Amino acid sequence: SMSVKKPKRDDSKDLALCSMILTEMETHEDAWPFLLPVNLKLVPGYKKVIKKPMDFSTIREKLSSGQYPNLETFALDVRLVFDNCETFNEDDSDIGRAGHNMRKYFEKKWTDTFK
Repeated sequence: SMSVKKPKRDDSKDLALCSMILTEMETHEDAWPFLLPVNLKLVPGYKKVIKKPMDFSTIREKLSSGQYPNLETFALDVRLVFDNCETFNEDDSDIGRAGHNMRKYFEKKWTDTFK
């Protein structure tokens, strides 16, 4: 409360460490469905169904330009990419499986880096 604060967690490396995580997601072999925004002219259904499209290139631009106020808003956009993928793709599809694999990969790196 006023003039009463929990000890200051060092967040000065969060920007760099989120960038490294995102590099590793970018270079994973199953990243290909997620590298670029879904083309909303060419994928029937996507625009109406997926209210907040997100992809790795868009996270990368947001990160590089100071649009994440903290490391949690960054994790929310990463998770959004996989939530969207599950919303639109059958579990038993190449893209569906890719999404599950990448989410697992992300959550491990996240825990190991920050928890």
